[PDB]
Amino acid sequence: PPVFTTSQGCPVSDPFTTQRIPLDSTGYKYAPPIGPLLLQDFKLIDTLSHFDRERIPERVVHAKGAGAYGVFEVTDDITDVCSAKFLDTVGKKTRIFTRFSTVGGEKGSADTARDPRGFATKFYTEDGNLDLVYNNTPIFFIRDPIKFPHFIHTQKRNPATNLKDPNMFWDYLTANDESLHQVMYLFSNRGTPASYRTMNGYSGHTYKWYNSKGEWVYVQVHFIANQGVHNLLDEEAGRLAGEDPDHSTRDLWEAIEKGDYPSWECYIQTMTLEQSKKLPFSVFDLTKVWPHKDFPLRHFGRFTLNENPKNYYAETEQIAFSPSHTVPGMEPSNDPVLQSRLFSYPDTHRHRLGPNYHQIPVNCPLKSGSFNPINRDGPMCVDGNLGGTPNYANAYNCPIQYAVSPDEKYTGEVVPYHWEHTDYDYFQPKMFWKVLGRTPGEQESLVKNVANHVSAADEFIQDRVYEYFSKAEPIIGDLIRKKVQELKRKA
Amino acid sequence: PPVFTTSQGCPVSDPFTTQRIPLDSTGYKYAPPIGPLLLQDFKLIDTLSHFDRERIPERVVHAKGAGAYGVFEVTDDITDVCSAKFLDTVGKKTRIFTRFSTVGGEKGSADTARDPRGFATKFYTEDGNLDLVYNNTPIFFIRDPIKFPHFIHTQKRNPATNLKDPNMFWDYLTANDESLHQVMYLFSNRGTPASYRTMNGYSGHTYKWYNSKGEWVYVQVHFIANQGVHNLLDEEAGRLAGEDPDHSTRDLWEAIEKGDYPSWECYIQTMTLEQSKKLPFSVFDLTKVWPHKDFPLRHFGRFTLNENPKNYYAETEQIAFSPSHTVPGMEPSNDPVLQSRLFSYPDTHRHRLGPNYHQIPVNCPLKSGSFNPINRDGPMCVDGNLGGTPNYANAYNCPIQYAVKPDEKYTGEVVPYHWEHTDYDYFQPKMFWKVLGRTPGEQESLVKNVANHVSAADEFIQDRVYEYFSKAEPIIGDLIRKKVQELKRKA
Amino acid sequence: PPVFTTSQGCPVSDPFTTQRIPLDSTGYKYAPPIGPLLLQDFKLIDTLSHFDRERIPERVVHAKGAGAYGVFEVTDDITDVCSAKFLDTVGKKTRIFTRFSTVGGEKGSADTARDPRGFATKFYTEDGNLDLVYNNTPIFFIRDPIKFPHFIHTQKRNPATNLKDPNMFWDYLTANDESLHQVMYLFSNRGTPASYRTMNGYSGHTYKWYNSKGEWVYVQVHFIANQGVHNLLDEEAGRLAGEDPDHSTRDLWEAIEKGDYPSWECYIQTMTLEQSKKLPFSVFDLTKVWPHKDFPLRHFGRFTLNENPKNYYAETEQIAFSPSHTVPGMEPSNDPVLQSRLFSYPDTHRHRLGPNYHQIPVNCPLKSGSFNPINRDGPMCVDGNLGGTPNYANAYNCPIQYAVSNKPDEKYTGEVVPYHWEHTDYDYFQPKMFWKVLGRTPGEQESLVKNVANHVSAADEFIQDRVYEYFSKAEPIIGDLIRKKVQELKRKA
Amino acid sequence: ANPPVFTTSQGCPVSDPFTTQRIPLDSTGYKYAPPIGPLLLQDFKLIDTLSHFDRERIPERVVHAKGAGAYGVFEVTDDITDVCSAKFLDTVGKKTRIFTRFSTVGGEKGSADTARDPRGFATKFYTEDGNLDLVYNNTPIFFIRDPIKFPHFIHTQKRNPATNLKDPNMFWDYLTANDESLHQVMYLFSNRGTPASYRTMNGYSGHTYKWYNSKGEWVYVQVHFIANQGVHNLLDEEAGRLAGEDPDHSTRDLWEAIEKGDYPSWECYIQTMTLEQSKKLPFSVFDLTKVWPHKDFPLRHFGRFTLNENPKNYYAETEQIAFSPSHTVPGMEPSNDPVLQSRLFSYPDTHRHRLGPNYHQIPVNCPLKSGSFNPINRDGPMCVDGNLGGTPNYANAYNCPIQYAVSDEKYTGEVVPYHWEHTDYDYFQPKMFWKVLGRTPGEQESLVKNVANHVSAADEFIQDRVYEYFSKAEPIIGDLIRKKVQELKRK
Ligand code: HEM
Repeated sequence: PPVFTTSQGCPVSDPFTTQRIPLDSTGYKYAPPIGPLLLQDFKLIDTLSHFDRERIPERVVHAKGAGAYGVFEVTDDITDVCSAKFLDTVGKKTRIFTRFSTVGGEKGSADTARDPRGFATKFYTEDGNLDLVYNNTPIFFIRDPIKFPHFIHTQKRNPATNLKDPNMFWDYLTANDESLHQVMYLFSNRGTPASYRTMNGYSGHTYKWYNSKGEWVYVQVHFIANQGVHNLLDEEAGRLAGEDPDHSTRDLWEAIEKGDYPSWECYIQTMTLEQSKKLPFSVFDLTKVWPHKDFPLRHFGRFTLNENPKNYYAETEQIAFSPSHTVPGMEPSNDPVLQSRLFSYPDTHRHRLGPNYHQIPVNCPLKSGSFNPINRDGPMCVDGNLGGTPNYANAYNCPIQYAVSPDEKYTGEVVPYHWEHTDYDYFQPKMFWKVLGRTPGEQESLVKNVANHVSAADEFIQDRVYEYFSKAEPIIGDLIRKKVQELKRKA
Repeated sequence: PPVFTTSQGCPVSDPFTTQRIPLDSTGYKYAPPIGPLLLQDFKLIDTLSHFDRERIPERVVHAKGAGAYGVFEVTDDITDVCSAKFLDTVGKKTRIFTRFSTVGGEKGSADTARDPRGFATKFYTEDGNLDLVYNNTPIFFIRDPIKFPHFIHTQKRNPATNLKDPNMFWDYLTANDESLHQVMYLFSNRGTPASYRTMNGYSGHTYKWYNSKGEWVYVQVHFIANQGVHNLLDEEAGRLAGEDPDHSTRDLWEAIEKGDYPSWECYIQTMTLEQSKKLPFSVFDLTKVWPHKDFPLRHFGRFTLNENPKNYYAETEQIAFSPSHTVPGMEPSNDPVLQSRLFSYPDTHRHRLGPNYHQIPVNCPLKSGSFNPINRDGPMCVDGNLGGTPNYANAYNCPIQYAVKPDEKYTGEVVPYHWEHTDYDYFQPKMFWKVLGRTPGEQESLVKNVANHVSAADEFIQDRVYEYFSKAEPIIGDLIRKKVQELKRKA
Repeated sequence: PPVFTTSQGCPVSDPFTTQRIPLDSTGYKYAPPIGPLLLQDFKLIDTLSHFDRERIPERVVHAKGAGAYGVFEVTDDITDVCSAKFLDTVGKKTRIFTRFSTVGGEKGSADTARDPRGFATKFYTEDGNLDLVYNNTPIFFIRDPIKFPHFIHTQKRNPATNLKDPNMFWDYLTANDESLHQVMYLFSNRGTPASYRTMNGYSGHTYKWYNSKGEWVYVQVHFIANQGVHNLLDEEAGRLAGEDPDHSTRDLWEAIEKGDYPSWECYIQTMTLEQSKKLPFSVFDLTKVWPHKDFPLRHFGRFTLNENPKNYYAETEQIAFSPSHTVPGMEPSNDPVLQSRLFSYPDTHRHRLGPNYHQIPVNCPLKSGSFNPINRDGPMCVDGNLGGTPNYANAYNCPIQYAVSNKPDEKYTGEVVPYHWEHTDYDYFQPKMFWKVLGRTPGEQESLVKNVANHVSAADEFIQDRVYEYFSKAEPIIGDLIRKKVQELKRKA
Repeated sequence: ANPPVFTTSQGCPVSDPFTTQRIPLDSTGYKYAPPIGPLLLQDFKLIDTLSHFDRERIPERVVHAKGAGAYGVFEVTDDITDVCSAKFLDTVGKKTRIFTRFSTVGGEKGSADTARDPRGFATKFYTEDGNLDLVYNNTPIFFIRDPIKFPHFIHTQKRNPATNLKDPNMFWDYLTANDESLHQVMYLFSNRGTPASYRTMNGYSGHTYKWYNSKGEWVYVQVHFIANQGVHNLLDEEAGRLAGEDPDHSTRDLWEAIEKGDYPSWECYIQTMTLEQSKKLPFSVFDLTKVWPHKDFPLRHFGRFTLNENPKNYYAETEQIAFSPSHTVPGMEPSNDPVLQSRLFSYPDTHRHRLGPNYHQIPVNCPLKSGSFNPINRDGPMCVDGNLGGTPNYANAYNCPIQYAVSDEKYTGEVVPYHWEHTDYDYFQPKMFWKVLGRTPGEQESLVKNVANHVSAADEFIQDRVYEYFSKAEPIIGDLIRKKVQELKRK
């Protein structure tokens, strides 16, 4: 056994006693020793005041989540595409942490609420930590970075009531066409995954990979579930929201405690700069996919999730990912949404966790060290602050090693831009309508789902939603209208 | 009509554009102007970095809640008991704010979860802000202050899984007998109110009120709903949690907008020092009630809630109550739980909100000013910091006016105490069993509710639970074991 | 009379009393009522716990400073150069706040320390707050943004000792040539001004100003003290440093309380894009000035400082400036140092003061309001959070106005390039000229030598040697004169 | 790997410490054409290093902001187990690792080491029974004996709320209105207010504490640490010149002495006093303005300590170290000294703000020699210690056996508000102090010289009050200060 102590190592005799000077007991039928509590009762203050400070801000988005440790293995040679050390040589293994999450829901909300799902993985490489911060859909609601807070605002609560507002929700989406593609995924049954074990991961954005000769290619990354894609119907997700809000969390934890380790197979699509020039859409458009016919998937690795964390708060809660955490061989593209993400994530980490959040164990570059003599001091500096090491570069008395050193071309002035709609923007949602209804029940599900949601909205706004979905296939607005009034008929 | 600006007031022409230098477009079939985002895009960084910082910590407890403004009225003369200015003269109106809450649930959790409910009221008087930080039960789970974090921890999530753990839950309560009284409430249908409009508020603790002669008396405050006490059945509460996790929030906001303003009538129980000496229990025991036959309720006022906040975060989320915020005429008793609360609430405020949280509007002493020249500086000092006023008392150049009988008596040494069980502790739980089953279904409900929750616990711990309830009435344990078996049979 | 209360408005009878239960007095020749302090003593805990939290971090740089309110007046029509609202019409007056500062010293350090001086002024205009964050020199130590923390670190304290380290100090400067120009200023007597009233302000950087047709010109801004430029000698500065560390602060506060209000006349230098293409140096180089011969100053305004703050902490300490706080008519240039500043200052403010620091009175846009429905919540939200105004643009139930929206601008060609400014022979030319400019005044040149010599005599020999080489890059005699005087200083031990 | 590789905070290798990414302006037409353009959001190296620079600073301590530290060894040299059961005092020859911080009081971070102030003398002992802080001053007494006066006192010692200048009016207005300061002020104005170095001053517990022997018999104590380097002071003039020449003089003195191996050391003594002996005294053991006379209570030698090791990083160790008088071990308790009593609360409270909620996880602050085990205290910001993984967060958890280490004054009356009231004896000891100086030539004139220079900047009316005040100790003093006040006014 060990000895129960205060935060400073002073042993404690009883966990439950507090100091008091008792009232005089003369006259009392019942006289337990009661009196005012004392400032000197250190055990009391020291435990209370720590209790008082247990909480940190939840993430602005993706607040609700579960995570696990595991292993990534390189299974094919792709060194002709990508020079990254963790991909160096076949059969090489890298430790990973993956956090799954919903989007809008706050910390106590339901695992089975309707949302995209977050799929973020930290790779502890010899070249630093690489964060693959992916969603469970290959596309997204926006392609203008600054629209994010607007969008996310209308996904959450009314500033006054603190209730979800169907009016906001649809006012935003219908006013911004480009959201159509992702909204259709959201209201399809894909919006309601059974478990994290049964969903895919997609980079969404295009990134840029470099081989060791300095030749680069556009890439899109797919992680595909060896457990297969299974989804829930609205009724079922709804019931589970009430019976078990932590369903997915529980699912993933138990799977792992049993030995039923879920795993994913990892592919990429690649494309050259010349190839990109001939497309009807931009590689920088987060609302688009690369058709599988024209750009096939190339296998490169897999990963398996096999180890639960030891304490949830310390690891799952405090872990911090950013797309700007990358390694040599992988750069980000000019996808403007991704570009802004490069700044946000570290910025928000500094607020949610604190200036030195990389010093928290899960966030440490465990496989490679770090040596950054220029970043010093700041709150809660626990890593030794490099002792006496000089804090500027080329110090006479500290020799440091630096690593060995066509691309895209730019023309024009500095220009303000908001992505402008063209005809092709409706084409990909059109095809997705066709992709559903290659399965019985899928099209009818979308309609029934969009309809239950939209029926609480005011009429003038329901109308705009019909118009909106009809931009994909005219039948959809009609079918949704037809279902909305069936629901109103009942009561 | 307003003009859309930066945080610094500079006007903005388009809310959606961001600055880039575009890629050369020779050869592209589709050529939108895309390029890397720039540091100089102030509108971009300004709105993102703020977005990155929207969240503050949720309250360690009572995180999930709803609030409203109202009016309190003095309806009878109680100046013989209490000298407080806001009870001065009959007919006197005081503006209030009330926040209702559940206890253990985090911010996205369900309104209709089984819990006590918080009932906290801020009174803006001529003598300062008075916080009556009440529960919807006249008792509580604990009477030793330092047990609170232990208790609350077992009420929440497992350190490793982040799941609720029925093992913890019952392992704590059964190990700590004194919880039995409150747990019987919690598992009665009273653990599940229909709305906040249909519940009572109770001071729980005993306070001390003083009249203008300096004569004091122990008090217990009752707030009784003019809307009557209505509860939900477990089946319903579980459904509501799934269909509408914001049921109680919506209920309150809608009532008020409709003009169905809820109200409560206010009563006190009073008791002299002499009287207290003759009781089989302590006035300082939070697990005890004052029987109504022995100490009758005296009406003194009513309050009505009639005004929704304008911004939920700014008012309802940022408001800070503390039992140590009192006025002349009301002091705290030696109730050691209450004692410890006097420290915690301001302590936690300084962490949740910030050192100067009393400068946030809802938290201001609106009716009376403040003038506290010793309290200066600190982060986010927004109230002017008293300009040039000297910052010590009896400064030569700053003249200040200050405000213009037998009390309790103490003897002995400083003594460490943990409240020790006596036979009477089980007596009041016994009576509550008799109080239930004066209504058909109440008793069977308690058993049903305790059995459903406990069936997921391991056998050895189910066993302790039976023991535990039987300490109130022997049939109860046996009835729970009966239903536990029945439920296990089906599965 | 006002009534002494707690933070919560409860009246307090005695400022000095604390609650206790007394020890039994029996047997005591002296028995004052003493006992353990109580948790329920709210007056105690409330005032102590606030006292516990009085401090916030100091600025990473320019920590030590003094501020005042004033008035800016447009005195000439420059609407042909700049469309900014506060420069609209002749005679227009704008409320300002200026904060003067030293660079490297911490909060307790001396006002008469050798350092550049900061000169930051916040203008409350009808189109938002404009910060003109200037120094007292038209140039600076660096022209590569990311070098700043390196440079600053070496100006400050050794990671182990917490002492200044003359080895670091010179190690950095000497390894980075471009600092020579500004280092010469620093060690001439201009690194030691007499007061803040007797120094000039310069934009340092090149900015871009736009008239209402959309025609833009590169600018450099000059604030010239009507009280003239007066400097101290080393020995005087050092003595004052021991006698009155707050010399400059006192001086400014007293001048204004007398009515001896200090003032500055404002000029600009302008230059067209076409003119810039012909120069031997870059408009984007913070280590260069624009010769007065070729680009003459144009007078446009004046400001006077005439009002002390009411509470120093609340106003001088908490005020936050940022070069990215600008108004229509004025944009930053591609000066990479300036560029990085655009990000830094608001970033640091969020740390030093907090997420919602603009809500602090001095930092508010007082003359124009603000309406930014996208920015909500965050810690210490005190401005009402816009009540129930929808928090997204083009909300169906919230009608909004935007400001009314061209000519040839700068043009860009190439790939994304990593660049660290590379030395050319012209970099030494302007330091060479500054040696000639000193020595048109007796004693100026010999001062720089003495000042560099006394500082560098605590450095190890091997590093002293690099310093002579360094100054000798401007004019050879300077190393030799410094080596000579360092050796004659060593002579005594 | 040696030489170390230069990386970002996340471990990614960097090629050049000084480069930043841009897209260059077109160079056609330029006589000089370096590649200049707008900086980019994607430049991680830039944002990463700037944003951390932006956050280097934390609040300085409210008082004692200017300091220097070193590590050393304390040795038990005598048997005092009849007085104190403290483990680190257990057996003769036992060595304990300590860290000591020396500081001035009111000065801020950039201020002079040789300013006139008391000097702090704080030492952390890492014992097997937890961390012990002996938070001492270089004088055996202090300015106040009423706790809540501290902020008033400290405010007037510092800067004017409007000017930010020191205000001699304030300074003395406070001191003269509060008589009990006279004793300490004499110390302060004697040459002892200006030590030559930290090596050449003593440390004194100031307060009375209570030590327990293993039988549980206690005794009041006072601790003295006496410099083996002797007590050497400076003259005001010297103190003022050094202030300009070398504001870091004491820091440099300490560092250099240690680096040379001229380790400074202190011998440790205690005075003891029984409860009964305390009853017969003309003053209280609880009065910090009082010393125990050496004739009646002789010093008993018990140990020594030596400071032999400079810190590796100043910020990480010296700056972030946190001491509190409430950090104690078994065998040592605090007394009822009300100033000490309030200090028990203050120091932890301030720590949580200066450093943060989990400051005890910072290395220098860890109980290094004893572990800790406090399963109740979890989560909270920058939680870096592993948060005890899966260990239950409540006591007497069915699934986690814990061990609890196994183990006077009397009180009578009501709760009473007290401000200590002046009696005739208060002036007596300052009177003795005047006699103690002037046993050495130049000491009495000095005090006079020093008080005069400081006071000659105050307004006349307040100078008068200062004369009266010193005269309360000995009438000549007032008149001698008035005398040298003019000798100065006439030079
Ligand atoms: C009511 C009276 C006092 C109060 C409320 C008080 C409070 C404080 C506070 C808030 C700090 C800053 C600590 C930190 O920021 O980590 C501090 C530091 C300090 N105090 Fe006091 N103090 C009082 C009197 C005293 C006395 C009587 C002594 C001498 C016995 C003393 C010695 C020190 C020392 C040496 C430090 C700095 C320790 C370090 O370097 O961390 N103080 N005190």
